[PDB]
Amino acid sequence: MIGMSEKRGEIMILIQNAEFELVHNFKDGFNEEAFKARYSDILNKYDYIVGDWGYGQLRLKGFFDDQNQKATFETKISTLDEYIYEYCNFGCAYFVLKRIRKLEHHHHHH
Repeated sequence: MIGMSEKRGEIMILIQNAEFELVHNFKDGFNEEAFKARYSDILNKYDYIVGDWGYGQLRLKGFFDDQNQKATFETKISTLDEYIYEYCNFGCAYFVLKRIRKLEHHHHHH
């Protein structure tokens, strides 16, 4: 039941055995190598990795589950908007990856 009948995808980023999905991307700020180079194990804690190019230096800042289970916009972080505005304001680039409540990586074990 791993990979629960999933025929849904988009831009899923699997790193350090953690499954992520690119939910929001502006100005094509999503640079994969940059992300995975800026990534850190402690970030897996947050279940949400926000990457902004504010101040030039790419920041990966994690947030906690903002939406309630009854929210259809699972990927929306209401406190995020004000955060981005402080750093990556109009005339900038940023991206948001969401950490999935599972990990489907077919490791052919013996």
